[PDB]
Amino acid sequence: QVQLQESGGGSVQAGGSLRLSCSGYTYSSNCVVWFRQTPGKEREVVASIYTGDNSTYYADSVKGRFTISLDNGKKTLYLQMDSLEAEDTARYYCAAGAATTQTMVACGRTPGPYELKYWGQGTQVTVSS
Ligand SMILES: *[C@@H]1O[C@H](CO[C@@H]2O[C@@H](C)[C@@H](O)[C@@H](O)[C@@H]2O)[C@@H](O)[C@H](O)[C@H]1NC(C)=O
Repeated sequence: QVQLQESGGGSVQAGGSLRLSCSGYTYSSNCVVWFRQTPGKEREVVASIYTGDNSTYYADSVKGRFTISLDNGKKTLYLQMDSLEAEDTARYYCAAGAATTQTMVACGRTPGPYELKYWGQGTQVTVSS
């Protein structure tokens, strides 16, 4: 069995950049998603990638401001955050596996359902300004 692990958080001045790293996914083909937990607010999908065809879904707010990348062996997924804004301040979560078929179709394409079998605790980002 496996549990996802995250790293790369902290406090950074606006206009800065910072790399978020998720590790643990054994899947050659499955869905990996990064959420954001704005404190005392709702969960928001940041981005998703389907390892099978490397299809990428990027949330419109972070569009062109964030990048999602996978190391060789597809053993680690990085979310490189650029041009950080105070709104992005939150705790960021990584998760993978797709329980619902209709999450599976939407991964890398639409916001969709995005329901996920395995989750990790994640790390906190504070955008100083
Ligand atoms: C999927 O991509 C694999 C390599 O990842 C690519 O390069 C890294 C540096 C990241 O930028 C990542 O986002 C890129 O997709 C390939 O080894 C693999 O063959 C690709 N598979 C398919 C089906 O395209």
